[PDB]
Amino acid sequence: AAGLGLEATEHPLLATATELPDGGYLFTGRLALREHPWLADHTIAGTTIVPGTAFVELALHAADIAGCDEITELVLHTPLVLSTQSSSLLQVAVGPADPSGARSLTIRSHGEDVRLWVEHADGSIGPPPGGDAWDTAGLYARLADRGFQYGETFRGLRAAWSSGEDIYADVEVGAPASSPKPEAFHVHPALLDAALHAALGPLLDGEEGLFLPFALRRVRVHHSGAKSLRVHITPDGDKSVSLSAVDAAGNAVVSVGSVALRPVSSAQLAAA
Amino acid sequence: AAGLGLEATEHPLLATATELPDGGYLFTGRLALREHPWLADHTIAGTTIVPGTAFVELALHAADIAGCDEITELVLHTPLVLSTQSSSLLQVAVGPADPSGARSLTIRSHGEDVRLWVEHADGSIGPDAWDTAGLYARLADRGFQYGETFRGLRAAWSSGEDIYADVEVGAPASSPKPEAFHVHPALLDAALHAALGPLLDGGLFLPFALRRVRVHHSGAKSLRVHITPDGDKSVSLSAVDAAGNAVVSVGSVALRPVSSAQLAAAA
Repeated sequence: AAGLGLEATEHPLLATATELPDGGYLFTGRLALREHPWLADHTIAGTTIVPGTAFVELALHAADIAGCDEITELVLHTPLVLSTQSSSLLQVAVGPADPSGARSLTIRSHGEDVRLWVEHADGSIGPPPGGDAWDTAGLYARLADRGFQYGETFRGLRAAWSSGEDIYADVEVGAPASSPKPEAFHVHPALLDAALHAALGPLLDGEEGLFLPFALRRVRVHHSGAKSLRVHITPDGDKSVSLSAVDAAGNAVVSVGSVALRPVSSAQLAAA
Repeated sequence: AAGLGLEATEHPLLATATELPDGGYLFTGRLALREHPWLADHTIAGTTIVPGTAFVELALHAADIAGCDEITELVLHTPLVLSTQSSSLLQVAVGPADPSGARSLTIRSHGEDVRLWVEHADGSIGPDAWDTAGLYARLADRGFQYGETFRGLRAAWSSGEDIYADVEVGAPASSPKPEAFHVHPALLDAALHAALGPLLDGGLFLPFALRRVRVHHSGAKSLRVHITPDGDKSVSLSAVDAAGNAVVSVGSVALRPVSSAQLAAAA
């Protein structure tokens, strides 16, 4: 990294971080399924793709290095498809600060011997009683039948109850010995994704096909490295939920103003 | 480079090139005297510093990658001091294009385990026979300690206010080949050694500002150079290669005094 004229960063998905003269930042890394076999456990209708929560994690790292408290808003566009035969240059770009302190943010990649960048995300950064217990293995079976083919690392929903319109979930990182440890991330993408698996129950209930995250608002992490979470999920309008989470000692870890889901065609994914 | 998530570039002083989402570019490289011993031959008053013409070269590479014909203006500020015990992260940043196609350019560095960037240059890009060994001896006595790679002025004549110079890269096997550069910094710098002659008769003088640098063919191995005055301590120049093809021209080069104390401060 120094050998190429750049400053290193410590993160499981990014190798470099540099502040540019205009006050913006660039982060870069190599993304290959062979170096990150845990990502193989996030497969949707036959296609292995970087989860939305991983793009969230990347933005959290940028937020942290640039001094911002919040991902204000993030929207996902074209997916990033991983396979064992391929590998991608991955980049996060952050603009300079507004007078209010807000910065644009973008995440993009391209195949190792391909020229054209593909934009996967953009957005901005700146300033339990009497509830019916769920059969979570049963939830994962039904999700699998719809195309959510979560391998061991992404089957992190251990337990769940609902009361009224709300859901409470215990999540943990599935198959620990098979990812980088959750202590190495702002929030392990499998942990945060497993927190959404519960929400998929009611949200898919009388629905045809697949629904994935496409937009998040007000993501604020208060402590990095949580290994597990107790999660309060509440509805937020149609196909949206919000959530709030403490760790096993009750310290507040992360909150999400809003996560919006949308229908995706499996054929679009096979194409990407 | 690919291993860190970046696109490589082929250049002797830069390892990477990336286009940023805003249409700007970033180039990076590591700069260590131990990997580039030819740069030890550019020493001024005891302090080894990257020559002005190397900053010009860096801009030329940026210009080329970004589709600009010309360095419109370039100004040097703090020098970049090299030593055998040190190494610098080097960075060239280019802004997005104007409607006219003009882009800002900045060059900066910082020591490998130091936090603060130092800006070395900024600007914009867009659309009678002489005894030369005698010249070098006098220049050495004043503090211009050019080693072999930078003693590239082979011959020179003046007529009227104008100067004509044959330059080559000194000690070729000890720098990267001139083919690998837009214009080998030693070649271009030797072209200025001649202009130091008349100037230093009326301390130490280095380039501080350049205007309208356009290269017409990259990779020249030697040059015949026409130098003309352009106001006081400024010259302009024009250069063809050994076959008479036009290689490079410079609207203006301004020189300024530098004190060994300023150099110690930069170190």
